[PDB]
Amino acid sequence: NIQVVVRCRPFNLAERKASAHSIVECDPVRKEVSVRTGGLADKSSRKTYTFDMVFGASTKQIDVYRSVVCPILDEVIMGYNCTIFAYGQTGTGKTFTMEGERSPNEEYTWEEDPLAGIIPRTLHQIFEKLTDNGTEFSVKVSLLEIYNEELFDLLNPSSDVSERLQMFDDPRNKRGVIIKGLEEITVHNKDEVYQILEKGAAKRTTAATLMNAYSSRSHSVFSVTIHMKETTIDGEELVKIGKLNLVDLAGSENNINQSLLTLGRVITALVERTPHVPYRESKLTRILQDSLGGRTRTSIIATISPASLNLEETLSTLEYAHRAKNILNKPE
Ligand SMILES: Nc1ncnc2c1ncn2[C@@H]1O[C@H](COP(=O)(O)OP(=O)(O)O)[C@@H](O)[C@H]1O
Ligand SMILES: CCOC(=O)C1=C(C)NC(=S)N[C@H]1c1cccc(O)c1
Ligand SMILES: [Mg+2]
Repeated sequence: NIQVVVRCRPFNLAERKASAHSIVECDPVRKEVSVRTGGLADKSSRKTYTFDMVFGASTKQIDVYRSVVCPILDEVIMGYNCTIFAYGQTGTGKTFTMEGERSPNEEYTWEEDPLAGIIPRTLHQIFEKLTDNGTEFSVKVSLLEIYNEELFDLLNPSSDVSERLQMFDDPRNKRGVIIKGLEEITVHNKDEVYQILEKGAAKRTTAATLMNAYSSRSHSVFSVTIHMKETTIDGEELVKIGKLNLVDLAGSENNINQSLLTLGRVITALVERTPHVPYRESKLTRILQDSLGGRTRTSIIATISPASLNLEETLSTLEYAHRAKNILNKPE
């Protein structure tokens, strides 16, 4: 089964002043998420769900990485393909979890910033883990985004944010596709990571100015490919290639996101073991087909809010994530 975890965001200053009380309770020991759906103080009703891991509002970035990503990166380094999806309503922490932010007032360098998310921590760790273990390696990254079923390359420095990419089936891969023009940037060392990320961020700002609700309606796929070569004591070369897809999905809240709709239908088809799985019905599911009931080790981080105002969407997200737990994958 694929791994499904839940992360609740902490209250913001506005909610803090309103003396808001959380309707979400996370028990890491029991690995459960309990939501107050009604009831008055001394008695109420609740909805509880169990997941592989649960992270409360106070969970720090480093702990999400240690608990969820560390094991996944080790697998990527073993030469397997892995994917991590961030799913949930806009404003619940998908981007904070997948990307992170900078601590205010330049208190920390990017490498030591406690607010850094999965992407920067992962890139930094790859270089650390392969510092001198005898494995020669190269790291390449790409950032593909889907908006209104159109494809954009956020790491191409010479292309206009208006330029769309074309997708084709891979002749030498039945369930694979080729994204013509998608640029792969080589990360030569840890000291090249931040600037590369900043460039993509700058280009996304241009995208936001041009496309409506870009940050919430778009799907982003940040891919890291590690080509590795080991040489045995007898001179033989051992090759392994690991790939990690870090996906920040469009907000799940209740116009017409074909890829988001298709992702849900694919999950339903997989869990209900229906013969036909509609992978080809959206660009997102075609690109990530192997991550959904395929040979890629997949994990989903469902993000929720502690505010009573978001009760309906929170329950929807939990029900969606809990169902996804039934998806079966077959690693390499
Ligand atoms: N774990 C967290 N700790 C501190 N702040 C968080 C956390 N998660 C989310 N936030 C804050 O909550 C807001 C949620 O925004 P964001 O990450 O962009 O959500 P989304 O991508 O799901 O729309 C941001 O301002 C972010 O800084
Ligand atoms: C200009 C600020 O940029 C950022 O915060 C980030 C960018 C560009 N890209 C990603 S994936 N994550 C953010 C990030 C990167 C490194 C350390 C951090 O603490 C936060
Ligand atoms: Mg976001």
